[PDB]
Amino acid sequence: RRWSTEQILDAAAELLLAGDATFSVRKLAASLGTDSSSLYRHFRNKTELLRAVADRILLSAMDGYRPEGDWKQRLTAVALRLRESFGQQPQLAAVWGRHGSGGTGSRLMMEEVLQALRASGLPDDEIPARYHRLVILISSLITAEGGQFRVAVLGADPERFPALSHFAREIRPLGADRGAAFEEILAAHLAHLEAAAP
Amino acid sequence: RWSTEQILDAAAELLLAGDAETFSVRKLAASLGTDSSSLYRHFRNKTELLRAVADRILLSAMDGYRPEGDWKQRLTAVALRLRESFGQQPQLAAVWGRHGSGGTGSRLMMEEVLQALRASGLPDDEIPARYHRLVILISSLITAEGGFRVAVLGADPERFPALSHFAREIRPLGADRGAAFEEILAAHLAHLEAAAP
Repeated sequence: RRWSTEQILDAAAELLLAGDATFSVRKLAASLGTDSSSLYRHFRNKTELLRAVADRILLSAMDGYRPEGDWKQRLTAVALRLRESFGQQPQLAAVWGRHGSGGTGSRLMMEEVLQALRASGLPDDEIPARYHRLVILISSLITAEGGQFRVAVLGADPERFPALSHFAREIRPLGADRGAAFEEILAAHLAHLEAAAP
Repeated sequence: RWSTEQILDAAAELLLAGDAETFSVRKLAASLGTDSSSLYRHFRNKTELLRAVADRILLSAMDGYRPEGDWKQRLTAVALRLRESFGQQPQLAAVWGRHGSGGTGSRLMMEEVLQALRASGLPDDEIPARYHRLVILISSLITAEGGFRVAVLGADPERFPALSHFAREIRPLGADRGAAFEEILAAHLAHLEAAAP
């Protein structure tokens, strides 16, 4: 009568959904009918527990993934799946964006990114560095998005700030339109990789 | 009684650096012999105080700025000043990234980024969207950054044949952030150059 680490992590993922933002080791233990001291047989500590749960989110992101389309379509598909999976998991998004994860979810995601980068023709020697920048970009955008007021132009002298005064009515707040910004920034980055590929 | 200016100058001293602990309103309020809620009321709400503090970081980032070089160089110079200024202030970077900062620091930063984007030759109608994407990029990278080794300890070569090959050479996600900031920004500006007429 004891849960696997996998089962514990999956219970935690669900608890972390509906917050807010509530989650503790005590609550997790109680949901499993066990105690906090027993859970820590599974995880060195709470940040190791949270990283391990963030891995489960990668794993589900990759749920039912098939590598269709060209290398750029594949990298875009993975980036979107990751963004969607983290969409309702802001806390885990932060943990992953900071530490990454070292389990099966990370492995499946990494395997596809790396196969896609090989598919592009980029030289192998360069792939780990290309990988590193690509995942830093995707993760950084995902952590920032998940976590009205006075706008900068209001009261600005139009002679001191002509460009700002000219544009500021058309400028969107930094927190608005984040889904489109994600896709456009990602596409820009993949165009850079394509330009670098033979 | 403290005044607005006094409070923000006090917050700027707390930011100004070494030690420069992670800023907190509660620490600022204690230092000022007042209380956090009183400071929030002074500024309307907690968010507007945190934005005003973030604006001082932007004001700092822009201080002494003199444009030189081409529009890409100017955007890069601004990006690097921002990353340096927010270095020890992850919470305030996230406030900026989510809400903007609202004041003279933002005005200075925005004016220079917009001028440089006008200088790229991109059509005037696109400039606000180009701005929004670029500053989302810069702020997101900074927010994620401010807080021998591998990401994964090998991998089953049957299930993960590529990763098994590369595993030793893949660094953990948080390594080498500064270099990555510069390369990623450069790739984005290279896209803007390619799109420009």
